[PDB]
Amino acid sequence: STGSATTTPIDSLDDAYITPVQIGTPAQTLNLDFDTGSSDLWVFSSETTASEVDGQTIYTPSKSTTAKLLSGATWSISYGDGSSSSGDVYTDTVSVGGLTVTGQAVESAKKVSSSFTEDSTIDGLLGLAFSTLNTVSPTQQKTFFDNAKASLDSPVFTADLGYHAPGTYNFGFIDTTAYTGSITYTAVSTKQGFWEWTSTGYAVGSGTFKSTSIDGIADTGTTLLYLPATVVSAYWAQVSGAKSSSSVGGYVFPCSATLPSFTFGVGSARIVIPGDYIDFGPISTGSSSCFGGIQSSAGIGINIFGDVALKAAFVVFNGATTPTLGFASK
Repeated sequence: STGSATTTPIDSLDDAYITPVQIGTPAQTLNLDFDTGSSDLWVFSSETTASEVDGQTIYTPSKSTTAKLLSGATWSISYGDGSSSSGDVYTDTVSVGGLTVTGQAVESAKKVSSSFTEDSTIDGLLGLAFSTLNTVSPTQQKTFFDNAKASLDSPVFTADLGYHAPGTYNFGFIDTTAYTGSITYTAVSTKQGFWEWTSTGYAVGSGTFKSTSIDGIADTGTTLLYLPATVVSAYWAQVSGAKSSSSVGGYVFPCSATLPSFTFGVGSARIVIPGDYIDFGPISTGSSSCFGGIQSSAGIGINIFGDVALKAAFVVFNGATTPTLGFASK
């Protein structure tokens, strides 16, 4: 089997991408944030505290003839941005782009943190990291991809995120028309539950490539590119007037600037992020100070190849017995 679904930016900055997901019988379609940095499929629901729902579409398990409460199971998650959610668990039929999993754990939120409430466009998350990170207790549950894997034509999914435009998540096949050149595959460590890999270096604009190992995670659920402070300083030094602002929380730059590209290495291959992809717009409405899309990871503990990086590539998440990642230009 295969599946293919379009993923759409939630706003004009590509702050996140939403993909329609069918849950239950009859289907209830929710727009979920596919997140290769986490491993829970959780949704706003008829059980979510009413004051914490503000425009999201909810899953109502009592209206699904295939929903079954997973007795005694609860979940609770906290994400790298400080947001969190928790609740109980159903199993139900879940379909993405024509690919159906029966008995998928659907984590129904009873509580969500304010950042979720305040974002009416995201109805929940669909985790695509390794199932070892799933938070369901006392019996950990499998991700959608883990449940589908054995049925897929090939045990892979691909992320093809658009810049200011829709893109595609495919399951079970490589669309060889969706990229240029070849796909360069690189080793993955699953020891932390992530799609963790090592970039071979970087360049700023037309500058010389610096060969240096940068360990990080491929994370579709993170907006920006978080890299070591040395790398980030080298990038922003090429933008007149750019500076790190402690009050804003990162590098800012004059909105009048033209940003240079940023290249990252995948083995001997190179992925070029155009400068425009690094512009996240005014820090507050009407400001002439703009927020940068490349930020320091120094306070995170891990480097994160988020959407800024991934949307410059066609990315293969190869879930074979020994997982690997593939990157192609497009």
